Amino acid sequence: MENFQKVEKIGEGTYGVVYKARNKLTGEVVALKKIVPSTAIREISLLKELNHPNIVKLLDVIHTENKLYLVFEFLHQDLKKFMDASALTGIPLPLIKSYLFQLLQGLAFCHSHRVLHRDLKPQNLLINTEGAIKLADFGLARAFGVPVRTYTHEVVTLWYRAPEILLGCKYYSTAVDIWSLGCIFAEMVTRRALFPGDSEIDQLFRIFRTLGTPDEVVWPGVTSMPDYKPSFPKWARQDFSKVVPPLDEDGRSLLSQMLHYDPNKRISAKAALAHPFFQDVTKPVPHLRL
Ligand SMILES: N#CSc1cnn2c(NCc3ccncc3)cc(-c3cccc(Cl)c3Cl)nc12
Repeated sequence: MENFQKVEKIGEGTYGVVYKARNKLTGEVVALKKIVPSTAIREISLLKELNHPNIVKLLDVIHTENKLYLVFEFLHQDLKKFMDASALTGIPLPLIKSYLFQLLQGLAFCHSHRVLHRDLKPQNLLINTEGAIKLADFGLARAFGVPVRTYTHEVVTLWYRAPEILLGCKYYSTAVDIWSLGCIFAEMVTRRALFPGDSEIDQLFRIFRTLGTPDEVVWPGVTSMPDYKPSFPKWARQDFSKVVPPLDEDGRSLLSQMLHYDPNKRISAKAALAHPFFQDVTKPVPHLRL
């Protein structure tokens, strides 16, 4: 750590404080995350090889005095702040489309290597002046797990959690990230969180109220999931036309596939990239005020 000079604290992550820092040597500006079980060391070490333009680069891993520091590429802003800043007029569709496309590219890459994010949310989607967007903290969940509360006791958001996780599925897979990204896509379009649950049951019920209570017809095997209860209220499904107006038919079709209840039926990142919604994708420059 003596090799770095802390510039400023940029936030409190799930596992620890996040700092903007400067390599006292190379002069490189980086993000320093303060987080050891050999299991974690090896898993994190594998992440250093998982490189892609839409994944925040993990530069180095520092284990000292039984402490763990992850050194990452630094990005100036996250999607949460950007969305808050674009609240008045909303993010232009072409930019939404570009961001979704890039994020799907990142997902396609990680998933192809059987690596899941598991905790996608606007806070960990980082952007730059060049119009790029990248997934941050990829793989840390499997490495350190996902706590209910952060090291600061802050509540970990459930808003983007897939239903199979909420229902107690132990071996969920890559489809969980597609669900999360679908929720984020909807949020960018509407300027409001899709399912802002404040408890596991409230999260589940919010999903049910919109997409309908899942049954054996739409999701074979659902009634057998660990946390499924026959006593769940039975709500009818809403038209996406009512959910994400005024997203066009192509966008609504794509969103519907990313939000399929059955994880096996949910669209993959790779297939999503081929959806007609991206026929006219471009790469606009966002207006960032740093
Ligand atoms: N970690 C890492 S690598 C990382 C690299 N940049 N970065 C940013 N940059 C955007 C930024 C935000 C505020 N001030 C300056 C820059 C935020 C977080 C982060 C901070 C808090 C929570 C979460 Cl979820 C994340 Cl992702 N992590 C990172």
